[PDB]
Amino acid sequence: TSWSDRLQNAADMPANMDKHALKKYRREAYHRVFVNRSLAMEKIKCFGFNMDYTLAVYKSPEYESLGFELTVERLVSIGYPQELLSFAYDSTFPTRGLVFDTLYGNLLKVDAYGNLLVCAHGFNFIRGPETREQYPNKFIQRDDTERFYILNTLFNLPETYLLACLVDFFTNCPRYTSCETGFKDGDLFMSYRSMFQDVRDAVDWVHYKGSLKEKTVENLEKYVVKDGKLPLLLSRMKEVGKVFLATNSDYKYTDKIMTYLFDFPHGPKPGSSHRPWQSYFDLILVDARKPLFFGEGTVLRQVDTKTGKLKIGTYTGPLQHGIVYSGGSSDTICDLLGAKGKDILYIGDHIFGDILKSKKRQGWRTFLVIPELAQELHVWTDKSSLFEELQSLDIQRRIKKVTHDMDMCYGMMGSLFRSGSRQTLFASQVMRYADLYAASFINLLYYPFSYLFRAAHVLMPHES
Amino acid sequence: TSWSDRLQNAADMPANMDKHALKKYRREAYHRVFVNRSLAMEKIKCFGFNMDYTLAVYKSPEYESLGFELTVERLVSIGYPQELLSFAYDSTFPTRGLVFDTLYGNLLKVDAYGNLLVCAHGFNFIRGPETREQYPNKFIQRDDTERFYILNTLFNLPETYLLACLVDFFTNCPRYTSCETGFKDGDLFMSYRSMFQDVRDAVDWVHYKGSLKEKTVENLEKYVVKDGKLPLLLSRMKEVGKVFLATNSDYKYTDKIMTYLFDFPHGPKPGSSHRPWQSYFDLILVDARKPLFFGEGTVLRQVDTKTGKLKIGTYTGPLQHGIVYSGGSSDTICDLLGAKGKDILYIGDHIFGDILKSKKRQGWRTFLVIPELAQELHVWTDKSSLFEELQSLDIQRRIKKVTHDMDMCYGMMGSLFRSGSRQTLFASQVMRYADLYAASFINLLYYPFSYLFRAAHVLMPHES
Amino acid sequence: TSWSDRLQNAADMPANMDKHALKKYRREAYHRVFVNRSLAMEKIKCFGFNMDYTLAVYKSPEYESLGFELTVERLVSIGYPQELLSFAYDSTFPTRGLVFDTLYGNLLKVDAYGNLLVCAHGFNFIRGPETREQYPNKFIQRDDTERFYILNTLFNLPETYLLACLVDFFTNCPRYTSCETGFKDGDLFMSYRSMFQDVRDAVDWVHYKGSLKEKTVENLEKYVVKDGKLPLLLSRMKEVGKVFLATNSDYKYTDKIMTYLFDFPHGPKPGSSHRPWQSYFDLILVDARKPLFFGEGTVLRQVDTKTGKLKIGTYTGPLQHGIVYSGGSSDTICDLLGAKGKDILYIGDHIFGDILKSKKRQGWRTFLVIPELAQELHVWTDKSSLFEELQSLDIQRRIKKVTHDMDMCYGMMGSLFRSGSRQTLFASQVMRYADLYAASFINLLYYPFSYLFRAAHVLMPHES
Amino acid sequence: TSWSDRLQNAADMPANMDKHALKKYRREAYHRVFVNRSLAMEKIKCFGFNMDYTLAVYKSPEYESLGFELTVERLVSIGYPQELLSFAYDSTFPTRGLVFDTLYGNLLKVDAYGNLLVCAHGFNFIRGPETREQYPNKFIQRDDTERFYILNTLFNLPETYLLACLVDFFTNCPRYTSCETGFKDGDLFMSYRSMFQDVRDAVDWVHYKGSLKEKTVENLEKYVVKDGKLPLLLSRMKEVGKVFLATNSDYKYTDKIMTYLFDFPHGPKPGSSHRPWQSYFDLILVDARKPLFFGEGTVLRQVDTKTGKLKIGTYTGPLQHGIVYSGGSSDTICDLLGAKGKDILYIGDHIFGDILKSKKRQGWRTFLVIPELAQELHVWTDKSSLFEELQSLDIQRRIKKVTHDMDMCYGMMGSLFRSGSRQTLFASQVMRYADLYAASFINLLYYPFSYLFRAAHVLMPHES
Repeated sequence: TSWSDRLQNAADMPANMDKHALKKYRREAYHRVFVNRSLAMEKIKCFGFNMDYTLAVYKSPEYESLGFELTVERLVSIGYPQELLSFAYDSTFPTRGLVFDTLYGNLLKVDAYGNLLVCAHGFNFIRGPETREQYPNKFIQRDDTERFYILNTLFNLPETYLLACLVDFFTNCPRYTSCETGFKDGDLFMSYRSMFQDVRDAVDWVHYKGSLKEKTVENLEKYVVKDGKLPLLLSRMKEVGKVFLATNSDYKYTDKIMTYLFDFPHGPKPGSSHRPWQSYFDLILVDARKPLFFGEGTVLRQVDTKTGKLKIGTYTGPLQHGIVYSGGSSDTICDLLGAKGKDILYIGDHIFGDILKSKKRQGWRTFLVIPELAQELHVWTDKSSLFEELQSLDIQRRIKKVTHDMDMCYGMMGSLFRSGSRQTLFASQVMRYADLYAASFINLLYYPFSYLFRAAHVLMPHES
Repeated sequence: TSWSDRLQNAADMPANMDKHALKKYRREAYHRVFVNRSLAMEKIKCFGFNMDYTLAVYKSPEYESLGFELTVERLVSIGYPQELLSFAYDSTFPTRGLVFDTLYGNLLKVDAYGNLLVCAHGFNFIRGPETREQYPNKFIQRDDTERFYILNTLFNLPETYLLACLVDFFTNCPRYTSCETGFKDGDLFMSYRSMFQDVRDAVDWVHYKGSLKEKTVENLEKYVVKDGKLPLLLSRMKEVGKVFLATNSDYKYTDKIMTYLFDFPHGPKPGSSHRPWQSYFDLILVDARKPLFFGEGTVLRQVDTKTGKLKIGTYTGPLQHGIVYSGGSSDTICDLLGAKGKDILYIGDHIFGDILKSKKRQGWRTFLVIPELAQELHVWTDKSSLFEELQSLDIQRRIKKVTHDMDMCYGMMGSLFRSGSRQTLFASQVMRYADLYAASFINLLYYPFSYLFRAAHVLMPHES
Repeated sequence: TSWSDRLQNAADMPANMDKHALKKYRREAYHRVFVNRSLAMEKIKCFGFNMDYTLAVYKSPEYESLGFELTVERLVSIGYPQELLSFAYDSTFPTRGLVFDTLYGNLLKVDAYGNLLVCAHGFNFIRGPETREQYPNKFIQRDDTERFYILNTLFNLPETYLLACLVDFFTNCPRYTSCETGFKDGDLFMSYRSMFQDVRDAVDWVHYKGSLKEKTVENLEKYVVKDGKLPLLLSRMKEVGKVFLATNSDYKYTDKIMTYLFDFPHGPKPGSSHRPWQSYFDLILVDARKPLFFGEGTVLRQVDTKTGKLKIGTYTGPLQHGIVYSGGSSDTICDLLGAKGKDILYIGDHIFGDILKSKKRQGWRTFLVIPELAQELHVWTDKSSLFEELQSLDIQRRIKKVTHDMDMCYGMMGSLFRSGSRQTLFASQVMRYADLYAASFINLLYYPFSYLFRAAHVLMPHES
Repeated sequence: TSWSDRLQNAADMPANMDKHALKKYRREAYHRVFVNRSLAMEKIKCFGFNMDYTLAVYKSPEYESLGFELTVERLVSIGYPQELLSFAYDSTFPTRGLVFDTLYGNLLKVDAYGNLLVCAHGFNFIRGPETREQYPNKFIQRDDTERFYILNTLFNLPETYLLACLVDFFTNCPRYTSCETGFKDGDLFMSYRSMFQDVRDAVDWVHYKGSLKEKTVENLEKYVVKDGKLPLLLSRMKEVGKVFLATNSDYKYTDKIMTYLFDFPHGPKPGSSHRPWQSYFDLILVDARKPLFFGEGTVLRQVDTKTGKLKIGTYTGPLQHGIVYSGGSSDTICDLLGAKGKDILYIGDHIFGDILKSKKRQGWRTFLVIPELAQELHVWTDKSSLFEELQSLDIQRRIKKVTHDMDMCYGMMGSLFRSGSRQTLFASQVMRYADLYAASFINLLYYPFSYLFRAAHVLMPHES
């Protein structure tokens, strides 16, 4: 059962908007919105969205496997060995948020302070004492971005697994000699760093010059979750405020995806006339170039929605009905919608490019969609006995074993949010920058128009 | 009663090292070490120190007033008007950690997300609605370091007050015309930014070319707290590990200050022979240039301790008894003491340059000394009824009034750690980067050699 | 008669290697090598080449017109108006080396000191007094590379004309309003700068993602000059030294072009067996990335010449027979050929990326190929009476008229080397950085193996 | 006979302003203005000056020796060995414009292309073949400013000699071991680079915090050339245009120096009333911060000429009589004097900071003062037989000997302008960027108000 199976199962349900049903529905962990900082929904005047893995939730593991296959094909096309074609995407290996160390070719799971929680070289998991040879303080400086790449996004899940596949392959292939920082093949030396660069280049190519989008839009039922409650929630948001889209994708792809997301024989509710997806938005902006978008951005352009090309020139006019923007900056949104940052709830899936940056640079309110939570919540509740035992032991060898047993329930790289009793960097960033979070933003449907999301005030140790 | 009065009162007490007395002493809030993250003291192999406001605690408000007077004199010397000489340092106005906005000339108290908690233009406190003209989202981007300067250090306390004095003076002096971003005097325009730059320049000059150090070392009993328990604690640290000094100050000043700090007719305990301050340290390093020290640092030099000058050349030798280093980097300490970062407890007063940077760049364990806590703890316990009422009301106009009444007990700029129920940026940084903290590191004396400092594990909302 | 007609006419001639014929041939201006600094050919141990417009001389105006058409088609494809399709390349307008001012949309011909010699807005040539409104000192700061782009290369000739076409078109099209820095079309504003950026982007796209190379290699007799004396000269160079190729082009294109350049039924001389082009080179390097090549360069790779793809890994081996390199740096050449810079004569057509940079960064000896000189020499000798009259007048209105009459013989933008008696920036750079220069490097064939190219010593005014 | 003796000898002469005497006087090489590019004096509307070594010509070798002594004293004060005190400035060693190579500790004389003409390690002159070990191509990349420092200014003459003294001293002192890149003293290693940095720091300190200015202004007759014709020339310039001062020095020093330069019992001519130096200038600007001055500069300030301090604020007013400016940019001059660049003749001694930068960045006309030419002209004419023989030989061992014999007449580092028949970088920069040049700008006195300075037009080799 993948997290997208859970999402699609809930997506298939019709909305029962009886007040008592909603209040009961939201109490269930899977339909709940979780709260890091208090947020009064009545103060929100604009609801903003990205598209990928928020509105358009790509099905798992089908989409990751497609991106993996095309990335492998691209690497082989540029001269990587044929054996790469025998790889096959394995969703049980990668957890999101791992750090690839380009010096030693390791995938690392770290806490918020750069402490090592898991270390794998290829598919070999390196235990604590053996990591000290390469990591004498069991620690990395995360912000050394020349050395470390943090595989933060759901789009990074295939390349997370591919990196481990490649290290595994070159390590065990007799044509190559394993060295500390790469692989030697006679008069050729491939460092883990140049390997990583090829992989990054190939992933980028697949998404922006290859056939990934084309293969996606030709079989949208295979690749994209569809939920009839999406138009209902957006229509209700538009009754009490403004709704905008700000996506890094271009207009042609956005139009294809959004048209599918709204392709029902009805509008917001069953029995209502169907409405075009654009009608649900007060402002539509593509080619956003987040996170640069939240600083100086790029020049504001207008999409010719007939041809899908940009009109020539910087757009200097006002917000018009039916206009579609390209580029610009977050100030564009604020000026055109007459909003200040704390009036905006921005709903995204990119912990860095959507949530961290809109919070820190603009003071927007933030809703982080975490698709894997749809399944991790089930593992967390089903295996709570493991965690509680671990808590009790905390109050050594038994600790490591329960930690391992708990973690393996999530996959070979453990929970997105912890390893045993130790929280991941990703978990710490969710708590710090996401005001609200959930497996899907659809869970906002089950809360009244002026709900007060509440979180406990924080006290320092000397204040307790 | 200043915080240094509290510190000096505790400093005057002799150490009762009876186990039961210590356990009772540490229970009292004023002699306690507070814990943000668990720390097993038996794992610490090296204890590191800065000097200023950690070993050498400068008396308040005498030292701030001295630095204020010399800074004013420097500004007048370069052509600021004579009326500056009528200013007098007022310790009730500044709270540490305020942000000077060089665009509009305001001192701001903000939370961790850049939200405005207090705004003062000169000595005029600007209420919420009036701040929206300059701060439409009641928000600043803290990391716009061209515009905002965060007055983070105890050395910044005089210039915090001086900035408000200057804005107040120019605003109310008839020779000048107040403008949005500065003051006009006929054909001269002084922006708040250039004013701020002059003040910064003058503070730097006073500390490094003026008479501040000279005036300090000629009356050390007036300006520096002295505690006979300092040699005792350091001697006990040296019994179980290594002890090092890493200060930004130069050797001549360090020697004068440290000699005074150890100038008792005895050594670690009464009745013992006096020992030179250097004998308490396995490694002494001056001109550290933190925070650069925790990255590439500077070249390692050797101090000629006879002349107080640097020997010519990069020092390439080993750790020798009696050698004093200059410059280098944190890797110097680790290599020479054979330590890894998590073996080190570094004790400092600079939330950024000592604690944040040693944690994030090197994974050192951290102890933050917060001198003002020595008094803020008394206000917190004496006025707990105010905070509890505020907590109860949280569960509008009454809220603002109790908030104001609570805050004014700390000074015109409120507590270092909060305004009402809202935590400051400074408080959030203490919690995030200081593993331990206290009004003085001397409180470590009251804990056994292998104490386990404990903090509760953190859980995400969906895990609760 | 284009300069490539002249080159092809000389290329059709067989080589008469009788000593007396050669000495007579080289005396003629069209077959001469011109000398800025003395160079003893016997000291040259390596002869280096780029490919484009040196070995592969593209025919004019056919090649410029092809690149122009494809660039226009690309701009229309991205949304420029259909009227662009009515443009047609006009070789009489552009002279190489003009500066496009992106602020005011002008093409400028300047001297070495940034003084304006010619100014055209579209096809309107702006006389001296009218240029002072935009250029108060009749001067530009050439190195303000954010504002000025110097159209230095033969590849820039189509975009030189296209920029003037576009300014002309938008200026005279009623849908647009002309402004100081661009064109307004209702709520769209296209600055000359963003227009220029589109043009640059389109030129780059045409060369590296469009069909330019494909259209070139499918009709090489139309697009590329072919000379049976090329293998003869290279074979004679290899008898007395080493020969290398260092091109920015990739291997697949280089192989197609070079195979055509050597496709005769004979080798170096008529009657000799044909030899593959690679056999003429001691070292072959593609993807050179000049000018970066002459600093740190890029990592050295090996071309798999069977597949045309790069082998995986950095190449760490020695110079091997038949190996083809990719990337690297100029130090690669020096180390593998055992040469120092002054042992190398590097023959190129890029005044900046080939000649200036190899001279200034490495002290290579330099030979600049200037294809247009093949025709400009004819204009210079045929119209010498105009220049001599101008010289005599110099020793006002008559001066301007003779200047105009002289310049128009070269085209609407005058000689590459001067306007009247004033030398261009390009001329000054040739003299400063090109040790030798000629319309074709083939003119080296007509000089003996150890010729001493001589230039007069320079004296300062006070030394004369 | 130093060049300042020559200057002072001519300075002692009264001005004979009879037209025929002037025309005869200017024909003599020593009173001539030399011309690199034609300049019509009637087009000049503003005459601009720096002060140091233009208006205030410091006497040689007294001033160099003073700066040398104070720099040595500063180095000893910071811990360099006592033997430095036995050094004594020797004007026969340094020639201006040498390059210190901080990697290998050599002084190099180079041509415009970075080719080695002279190489000295300490006082050991390294012959051609031996330089190839460190300089395999007998070539340096001058613009590698991390490695090479070009000792361009007359202020650099003492540190040129001091660098050679230090390398010589450490090389021959038994306490130190000579290494390729520095000196080892047990556990200390001093690289030539850190040595160079100390020297630079000490020179800067001596000029801006030490006693150099103080010692200069207390004995101005010893240290500064004085010429009664200076007020005459400036007064005549003011009759036909505007006159401005733009100096890097501060106002207090400028006032002391300029007051001395004008301290005669008369004004422009004998018998006329004395006038204050300021009255000779339409615009006075100090703290210019050239070369930054010729780009964005610094904010414009006003000097309070009563106190010598800056008024507080940016000066926003107009040009007023008696106002003195500080900072600003070259656009300040142009706007306030209503001038364009080619209307300005700027007279300076800094080949880079005055002449190169005003030419390249602003298109100013330029006059370079070269004080040493006052003597080098005498050597050039007295030893012309040596140069002519060298010219004849050029048309091997005899060549080297005549080259050495010629060069030694100028000093151990040869002529500022050449070594034998090879021109220096400095000579090439004079020709390229100085429109006019002379040993003193006073030679402009001997030319009529609207003289046309003429230089021959330049022709390319193919145009001859």
